[PDB]
Amino acid sequence: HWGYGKHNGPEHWHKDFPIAKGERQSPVDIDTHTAKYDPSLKPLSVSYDQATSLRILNNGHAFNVEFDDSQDKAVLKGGPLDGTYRLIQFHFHWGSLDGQGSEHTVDKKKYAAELHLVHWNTKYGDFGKAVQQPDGLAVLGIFLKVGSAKPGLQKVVDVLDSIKTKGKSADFTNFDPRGLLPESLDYWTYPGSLTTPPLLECVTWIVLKEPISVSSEQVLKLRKLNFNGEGEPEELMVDNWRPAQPLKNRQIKASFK
Ligand SMILES: [Zn+2]
Repeated sequence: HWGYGKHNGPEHWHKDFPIAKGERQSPVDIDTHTAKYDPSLKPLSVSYDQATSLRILNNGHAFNVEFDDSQDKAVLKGGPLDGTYRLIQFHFHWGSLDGQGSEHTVDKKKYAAELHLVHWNTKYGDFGKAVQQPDGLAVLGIFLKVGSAKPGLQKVVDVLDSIKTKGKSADFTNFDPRGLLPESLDYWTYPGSLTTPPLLECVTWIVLKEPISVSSEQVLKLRKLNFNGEGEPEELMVDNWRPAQPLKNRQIKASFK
């Protein structure tokens, strides 16, 4: 099956998922000089006050912090979006070294990691139906650089020992994702895809310009996770990122000058 190893990594995905070579694949490099300010974009509305986190799961490719999305409790609206998108989960992509890990790049710069807050359009009723639509998902992408610790991340990294291996989950209630946001909500936006198989072309990407800082100790804990299941040979969960894909016939818009 697909993964991030030498024999099943991103360069292989197209054989099972031909859309890997499609017209609106993600991630992409964000060329900051070519992105155009779009004054008709609205401010982003991130309403996470009533967020209900439930569980954290190691799925063998990352870990997902999952939310109750059966009501409008944590939603993303505004910006490039029409309508209301419900938060279903967040997860990260990260490197084996601080010089790599992010999926999007900025003028070819790779960050140490990248956070994806995944939301689905409520007009499609459930996530499974949403991913079959060109405007089905909105993913808020946030870069991580290594420096000072992020207090709001610590509760996440401290539970990781309990979900070290594929298929393990743990209760993860009362987590506030507002603690993972940078100060500014300035962003770039473009139409793209899921960055893991099935690579569906259903995402409006909103990538924040301001990275968050996390500590070296925090990133070290990410790198202790395992891709493998319990009782299997240890393969560290690192470099679970897809590299930049061709922009093709797309324009990246900026919310700011
Ligand atoms: Zn992701």
